[PDB]
This record gives sequence, C-alpha cells and structure tokens, in this order.
Amino acid sequence: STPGAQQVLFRTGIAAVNSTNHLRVYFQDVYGSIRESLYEGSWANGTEKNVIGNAKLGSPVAATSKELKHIRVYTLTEGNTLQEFAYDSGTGWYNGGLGGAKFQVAPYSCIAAVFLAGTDALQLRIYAQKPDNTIQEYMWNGDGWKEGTNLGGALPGTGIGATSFRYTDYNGPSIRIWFQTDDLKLVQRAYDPHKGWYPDLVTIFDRAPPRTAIAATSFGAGNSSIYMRIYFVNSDNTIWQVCWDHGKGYHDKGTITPVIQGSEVAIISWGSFANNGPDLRLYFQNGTYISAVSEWVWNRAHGSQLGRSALPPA
Amino acid sequence: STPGAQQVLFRTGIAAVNSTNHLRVYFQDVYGSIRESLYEGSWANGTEKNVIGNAKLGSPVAATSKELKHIRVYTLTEGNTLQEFAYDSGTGWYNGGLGGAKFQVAPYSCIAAVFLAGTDALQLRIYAQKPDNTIQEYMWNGDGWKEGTNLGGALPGTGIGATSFRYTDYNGPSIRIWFQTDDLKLVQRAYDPHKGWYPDLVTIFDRAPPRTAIAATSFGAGNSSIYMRIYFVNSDNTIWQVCWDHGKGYHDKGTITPVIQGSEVAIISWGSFANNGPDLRLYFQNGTYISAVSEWVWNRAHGSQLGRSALPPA
Ligand SMILES: CC(=O)N[C@@H]1[C@@H](O)[C@H](O[C@@H]2O[C@@H](C)[C@@H](O)[C@@H](O)[C@@H]2O)[C@@H](CO)O[C@@H]1O
Ligand SMILES: CC(=O)N[C@@H]1[C@@H](O)[C@H](O[C@@H]2O[C@@H](C)[C@@H](O)[C@@H](O)[C@@H]2O)[C@@H](CO)O[C@@H]1O
Ligand SMILES: CC(=O)N[C@@H]1[C@@H](O)[C@H](O[C@@H]2O[C@@H](C)[C@@H](O)[C@@H](O)[C@@H]2O)[C@@H](CO)O[C@H]1O
Ligand SMILES: CC(=O)N[C@@H]1[C@@H](O)[C@H](O[C@@H]2O[C@@H](C)[C@@H](O)[C@@H](O)[C@@H]2O)[C@@H](CO)O[C@H]1O
Ligand SMILES: C[C@@H]1O[C@@H](O)[C@@H](O)[C@H](O)[C@@H]1O
Ligand SMILES: C[C@@H]1O[C@@H](O)[C@@H](O)[C@H](O)[C@@H]1O
Ligand SMILES: C[C@@H]1O[C@@H](O)[C@@H](O)[C@H](O)[C@@H]1O
Ligand SMILES: C[C@@H]1O[C@@H](O)[C@@H](O)[C@H](O)[C@@H]1O
Ligand SMILES: C[C@@H]1O[C@@H](O)[C@@H](O)[C@H](O)[C@@H]1O
Ligand SMILES: C[C@@H]1O[C@@H](O)[C@@H](O)[C@H](O)[C@@H]1O
Ligand SMILES: C[C@@H]1O[C@@H](O)[C@@H](O)[C@H](O)[C@@H]1O
Ligand SMILES: C[C@@H]1O[C@@H](O)[C@@H](O)[C@H](O)[C@@H]1O
Repeated sequence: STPGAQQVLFRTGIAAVNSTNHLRVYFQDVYGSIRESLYEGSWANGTEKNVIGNAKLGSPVAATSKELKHIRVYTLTEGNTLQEFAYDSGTGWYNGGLGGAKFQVAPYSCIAAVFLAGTDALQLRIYAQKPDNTIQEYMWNGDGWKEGTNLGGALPGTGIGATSFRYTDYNGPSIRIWFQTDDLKLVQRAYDPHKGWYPDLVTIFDRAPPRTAIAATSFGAGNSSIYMRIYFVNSDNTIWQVCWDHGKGYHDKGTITPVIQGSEVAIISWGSFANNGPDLRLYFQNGTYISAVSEWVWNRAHGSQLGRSALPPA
Repeated sequence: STPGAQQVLFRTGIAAVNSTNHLRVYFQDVYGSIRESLYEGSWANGTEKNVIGNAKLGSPVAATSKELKHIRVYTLTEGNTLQEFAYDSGTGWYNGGLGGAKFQVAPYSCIAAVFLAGTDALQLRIYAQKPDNTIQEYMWNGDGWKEGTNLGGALPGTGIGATSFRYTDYNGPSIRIWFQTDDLKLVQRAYDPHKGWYPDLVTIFDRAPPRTAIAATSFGAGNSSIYMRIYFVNSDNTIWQVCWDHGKGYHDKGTITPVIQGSEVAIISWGSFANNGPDLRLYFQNGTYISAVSEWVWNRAHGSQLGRSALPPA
C-alpha cells in the first residue's frame, strides 16, 4: 500500500522544468492542488506541504522556465480562466498577473507555455483553446498580458506542445507548436522572426487518438540548425516520438515507452549532440503503484531507459 | 464535434436505468453538473435544463432503479462524501438522505448501487471504497442509512459493478459484485440469502488495466438459475464482456466494441432467452463527435450492433 502515490490524480496534467540536471516536476493531487517535486542530487518533495496553488480538478498543467531562476506554471481556474503561479529566485512563489486578465477558454482547453529563447528579457507566450475551438496565443512582453496571434481551428480538447529556440545566426526567437486537427492528424505551426507565422500546417502524424497528450522540446540550436522531439500517446497505449534532426528533417517516428490509457506527458532536455548530449527526461503515468508518476531517460552513455520508477510523493 | 457534444465531460462517469425499453442515461458535463438523457420512443434531453444535481469534477456516477418508478443516482461531493439524487414517481427529483450520513470515502473511490430484487420494498445496497482501500457496503432498509458488510481490500480506485437478482425458488435476494484486486485481477464476490457472503473471490479475468471501468447486469432469473454479463475496458482499448450462463458458468469472454482510452461503461438489460430477449444496452465513449456518449445494442433480431451514435445533447 502506497498512500503517497494514491495522492496523485489519475491522469493528472504533468509539466516539468530544469536547469541542466536540476529538475522540477508539477502535477495535480486528488484535491486539485498543484504540487512540486524536485531533483537536486536526488528526488524529494511533492507532498501536501509542497503546494504552489489550486486549480479545477483535471486541469491542464503547463510550465516553462529560465533555468531555475524564473519558473511559471499555468492551470485553469474553476471559472475556466487561465491562471499563473510564478517563482522568482530571491522572491519565491506568488500568484502571477495572468489571472487578473480573465482570459476565458474552452472548459476542455489544454495549455502550452514558453519563454522566448535567446534573451534575458522575460517574454512569455501561452497557447490555449478558445470556446470557438481556435488556438489562441497570449503574450507577455513586460507591460501587461494581451492576446497575440490566433492560430485557427483545432480539435476541441486538443493537446498542445510548444518550444522556443533561437538559431545562433538569427537576430530573434523562433517558436514551434503542435496540436491535433478535426481530421485527427497531428500538425505543426511555425514562427520565424523574418516570416511570422507560416501559413501552412505541416503534418507530423496521420491519425492519433482524440485529445491525445502532446509534449515537445528542442535543443542544440546552431546556425540555421535545430533538433526537436515531439511526443504523444498513440493508440497502442505507448508514448511515441517524432524526431527532427538538422539535415534530416522529420525522419523518424516510433514508440518509446508504455503508459496508462489517457496518460498525460511532459518533456525536458539539456545539452547537445556536439557536446556529449543531449539528455532527455519524460514524465508520465505507466501504472507504477497504480497512480505514481514515472520517468524515462535518454543520455549518451546508455541511451534509452527507464529512470525514477515512482516520483515523490510515492 | 458539435456544441452539444462539447458539453459532455471527456471520460465522464456513465450510468443508466430502464424499464424494459424506457431508458435513462446519466453523465457529467464539463462544469460538474450531472445530467439526464431520456429515451421514450426516441432520444431526448441531456441539456443544461436536464440537470439533476452537481458532483465533484471527475466523480463516479452510479444509478439504480425499480423500473422507472424509483431512481437513485450516486456521486461524490467535493468533500469526498457519498451523495444521492432521488427520483420517486409522483414526487420528482430531490436530494436523497444519503448525503446527510457523511460517509467519507477515498477521493479516487468508485460507486456501484442496487435495489434489492424480488421485493416491493425499497431496499438499497451501495458499494464504494473507504480510505483504507477496502470495499464497504452501505445499506438502506427503510430505517436510515448504515454500514453493511466490508468485503476487503481492492486496488485503489477500482471500478465496481454490481447486480441484484432473486432466484425464483428463494424467498430472498442475491447480490453479485465485481471489482479489481491489488494483483490487478478482476474478481467476483457473492451474496446468497441462505449462505450470506461466500468467503471466496472468484476470478473473472487474470489481469486488467489499472482502475479499468467495470459494469455488470443480470437477467432471466429462474429456479436456481441466472444469466449475467460483466463489462470492462481491456488493454486493447475495447470493452470486453464476461458471460455467466446457466449451466455453463463463466464460459465465454471477448471483445465487444472499441472505446476511447479510459472510457467509463454502463450496462442495462431486460427480458430473457425464454421470451425473445434479452435486450442489452451499453453506453460508453468511442470518440464520436470527440466527446459524445455512444450506444451498443444486443437483441435477438440483430445481435451485436452499434446503436445511437451520439446521445443527446450531441
Ligand atoms: C408519475 C409519472 O408518470 N410521471 C411522469 C414522469 O416520471 C416523467 O419524468 C421523466 O421520467 C422520470 C422517471 C425521470 O427520469 C424524469 O427526469 C423524466 O422527466 C415525465 C416526462 O415524461 O412525465 C410524467 O410527469
Ligand atoms: C416508506 C416511504 O415512502 N419512505 C420514504 C423514503 O423512501 C424516502 O427516502 C428516500 O428514498 C430512500 C429509498 C433512500 O434512497 C433515501 O436515502 C431517500 O432519501 C423519503 C424521502 O425524503 O421519504 C420517505 O421516508
Ligand atoms: C521587469 C520585471 O522584472 N518585472 C516584474 C514582473 O516580471 C513580475 O511579473 C510576473 O512575471 C512575469 C514575467 C509574468 O509571468 C507576470 O504575469 C508575473 O506577474 C511582477 C510580479 O508582480 O513584478 C515585476 O517587477
Ligand atoms: C441456487 C443457488 O443457491 N445456486 C448456488 C449459486 O448461487 C452459487 O454460485 C454463485 O452464483 C453464481 C450465479 C455465480 O456468481 C458463482 O460464481 C457463485 O459462486 C454456488 C456456490 O458455489 O452454489 C449454487 O448452489
Ligand atoms: C538527472 C537524473 O538523471 C538520472 O540520474 C535519473 O536517474 C534521475 O532520476 C534524474 O533524471
Ligand atoms: C527553484 C526553486 O528551488 C527550490 O528552492 C524549491 O523549493 C522551489 O520551490 C523552486 O523549485
Ligand atoms: C514572438 C512573436 O511576438 C509577437 O510579434 C506575436 O504577435 C507573434 O505571435 C509571436 O509570438
Ligand atoms: C525546424 C524547422 O523549421 C522550419 O524550416 C520548418 O519549416 C520545419 O518544418 C521545421 O520546423
Ligand atoms: C536524443 C535521441 O535522438 C535519437 O538518438 C533518438 O533515436 C533517441 O530516441 C533520442 O531522441
Ligand atoms: C431501445 C432502443 O433500441 C434501439 O431501437 C436503439 O436504436 C435505441 O437507441 C434504443 O436503445
Ligand atoms: C442483503 C444483505 O443485507 C444484510 O444482511 C447485509 O449485511 C448483507 O451484507 C447483505 O447486503
Ligand atoms: C445475451 C448475449 O449472450 C451471448 O449470446 C453473448 O454472445 C452476447 O454478446 C450477449 O451477451
């Protein structure tokens, strides 16, 4: 009997952030509280003393950070408005200004969030789904939350993945997002600084389960080069991985590890192929002590393997 | 999708009652309200005006009836107590007495309910899971609510199916309940009016997905004879049925119909092999309009066949 694991909501939203191998993982408990687990040389926390806020039961959970100096965690209120819990080093946790804006979204909306890459400025872009079923970008550039670009129609309840990177030869940040459309395909939308939003949808998978989880990362930004990894729960009840590798494009897709039916998914990465990396970490529920969150590991030494069997508080 | 279907909670609890082919189906909308869809010659209702109460988001939903003259619907409060919405013919809906007893159960608890068969009296047995993860029976015999028999440990957050029937050569009701044990097996416990609860767990399936939905019915009671069907979501993302048939015992098991990953399941039945039945109706989510509730049908005319594609309000 595992009372810690029982505290984790079955099919909880999962988010994660890191600065290299210093890790934080956010999940919802059975009372709807959002808890933090931590890895600093070893795993710790995720107890009822480690609550950073509350949200509607079954809320999406997204997170983004600048190393571990600035963290932001996004969930839905009971009123189906976006809200934000902020960490700043030297300040600690507090309620962020997103809530005050009262952005009404679909009750079944998911959320994705990024800090724009390649600047020390605190610039945020959030993605969620309006009641008309369109994907809307919400922006912070230091003087008030505002609506950004609307990205058009999606499957109601679609998962949303997002990443920002800055090519080392470019003067500004790039954004990529992924969601599912009404034909059930999983698709990419792309922002470059000299182009804005590309007009076209690029398909990364032909038929995925409806409202499947979608999580994304990128690493190894070079001169007009990037590496990206996208993950979703396929109809075989495993997480699949779609690979973008510089010079190969979208050239591989395949299963990675079993999950529970309807598992949510989070991804973090650090390093690069050029410098004896990258490291990858996935987080999901695969049924360990029934409801615990489990970890998957990719590194250069031993490749693909299962990491922590059961995260705190399990 | 459709605006109507969007209001149905993805992976909602489902329950159903009937008097022969006069049908009622209960489900949870995205706001946490419990709604009723109706079949009287055709399908109707399931809108915001067809709400019988509110329950915590993601609550189990169970319902039992004596024909359509008395219906009881059971869910969890926000404080993880058992509650009851009652319908009596010529009284209407009201809040049933159960909530006042403040029966505290595990936040991840499911619920099953039955009116004891073969009497006129309103006798009820409710099954849910205590915080110590044991399955507890809760009784009403016309003289207040009280705890009945404890039936021991089960998987935290187990599904629970239950049925009551009366062997025609007996002056009293039998009860059968199904749930999932800590070893991930699916098991039966049994109550007969002479022997009480038999000490032994009977295995109906060797290993099922953690916290899989479990729904059961029985029909065609005779002298020392009975037929029963147990439904669950197997790892192949489909509903499986386990058959008890008089003289064959537990002799057949197999897939019936595909569902979304982690779909809930409800079953109703009427009639008998003896008289050009029985009739079966399964309710579940299969991805029709993304989040609408669909129906499967068994009858003697056509056999296994899909029924209503999308219940109201889709
Ligand atoms: C006394 C009588 O026959 N009344 C009927 C109602 O029962 C019926 O209500 C519907 O069915 C009941 C069992 C519940 O499910 C209600 O929510 C339904 O509205 C209404 C509508 O047909 O008709 C009479 O009032
Ligand atoms: C004899 C009689 O008519 N008694 C009724 C009760 O049945 C009724 O209670 C409800 O119905 C029962 C079966 C349980 O489900 C209770 O928890 C319900 O409250 C009440 C309605 O208030 O009225 C009489 O006591
Ligand atoms: C210039 C500066 O540092 N201003 C901070 C501002 O960043 C804080 O706002 C928070 O963090 C930002 C990036 C968003 O997530 C906001 O929604 C959030 O409130 C603000 C906190 O009150 O304090 C300013 O000094
Ligand atoms: C008429 C009678 O008493 N028959 C019993 C039968 O009820 C017992 O079997 C139980 O009931 C059936 C429906 C299944 O649920 C069985 O798995 C369950 O054990 C049986 C006990 O072995 O004994 C018969 O006499
Ligand atoms: C950064 C660390 O990497 C490996 O050592 C894993 O076993 C840990 O859980 C953690 O992910
Ligand atoms: C970056 C910070 O690191 C630790 O001090 C944690 O206790 C905080 O909650 C936060 O994760
Ligand atoms: C980084 C860019 O910033 C603004 O110009 C937005 O309107 C775009 O949507 C994009 O997010
Ligand atoms: C990293 C790459 O960036 C642009 O070239 C896109 O058109 C590609 O689809 C890919 O996203
Ligand atoms: C970073 C690694 O890149 C390739 O080696 C993939 O096959 C691995 O799964 C991993 O994504
Ligand atoms: C009793 C009725 O049976 C069939 O006609 C189904 O098509 C209906 O939806 C209903 O279940
Ligand atoms: C029908 C029976 O009623 C009482 O005797 C309960 O204690 C039993 O558990 C059973 O529910
Ligand atoms: C009443 C019927 O019983 C058997 O024939 C099963 O094969 C059917 O699926 C149905 O359960």
